[PDB]
Amino acid sequence: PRLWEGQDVLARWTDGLLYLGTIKKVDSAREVCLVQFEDDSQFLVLWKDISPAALPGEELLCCVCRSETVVPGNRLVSCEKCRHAYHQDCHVPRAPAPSWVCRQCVFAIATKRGGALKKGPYARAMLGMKLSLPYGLKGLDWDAGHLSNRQQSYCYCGGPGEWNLKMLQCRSCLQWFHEACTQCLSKPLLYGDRFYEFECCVCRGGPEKVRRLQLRWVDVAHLVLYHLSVCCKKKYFDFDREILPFTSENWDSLLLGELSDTPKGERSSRLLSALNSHKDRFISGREIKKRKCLFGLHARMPPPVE
Ligand SMILES: [Zn+2]
Ligand SMILES: [Zn+2]
Ligand SMILES: [Zn+2]
Ligand SMILES: [Zn+2]
Repeated sequence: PRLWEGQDVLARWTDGLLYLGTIKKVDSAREVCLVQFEDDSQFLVLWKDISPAALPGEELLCCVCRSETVVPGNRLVSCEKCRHAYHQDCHVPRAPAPSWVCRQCVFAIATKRGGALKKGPYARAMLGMKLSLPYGLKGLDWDAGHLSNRQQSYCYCGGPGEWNLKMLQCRSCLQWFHEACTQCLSKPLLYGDRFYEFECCVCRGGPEKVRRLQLRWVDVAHLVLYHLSVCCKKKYFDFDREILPFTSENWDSLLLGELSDTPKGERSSRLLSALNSHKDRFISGREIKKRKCLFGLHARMPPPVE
């Protein structure tokens, strides 16, 4: 076929990044593969997110439309890095007529955790690529909350993703974008943090615009508790040894705006009060015969905005 067992490929993960992997099982019906990575973890990966190595004997055929047919207006261009060939019109945006580097390779170089490269040749090149989407946005089918689509197409990259796991939603097109694919963030994203106003490159026709929304103490409590729940894979967290230290030691990264006006000696009481006041959000360890100062979420769900 196109993919076989034991084949080494590049798989795009839900963080928008590429990882080396080996195909273990091929499902031609659902078009997914069981892929094993370097840390011996195994996950299902859609075929659209699997990049096979270019063949030395697959000379000048479009890796997208598979045709060798060439026409004046639409020539074939070979990527300098991955050696895959594209028709000029089978690449988004249009590949220039002939040191060209294709969209995925541009992303593979520029994308970094905490945000992609912000300045440099590859940073400017990715911005150019990010002016367009490699998929039809209006063709996507969303759930009720506009959190996920059945195509599993997100972001500038077109890769998979979970909205709550380091992604930002554009206020204009309502699409979700990977942290690693953005170039506008100064601090790392927390899990489930929607307290942003974000607008993508496509909607602006240029650089992204991002703004931090003002959090309340109940938001801080909920966000930290949710973020730690996901990170640490557990429900209950000690206030004095886990919750408060995370908040205080990482205070600047949390971008809490006006809350920085609160005297540092008071921060503990404000946060703890929020945890004890909203019994509809937070459950105390007392409810299961443990420490009163143990707290958790009733439902491990992100902090609601407003
Ligand atoms: Zn992405
Ligand atoms: Zn083509
Ligand atoms: Zn390439
Ligand atoms: Zn947008």
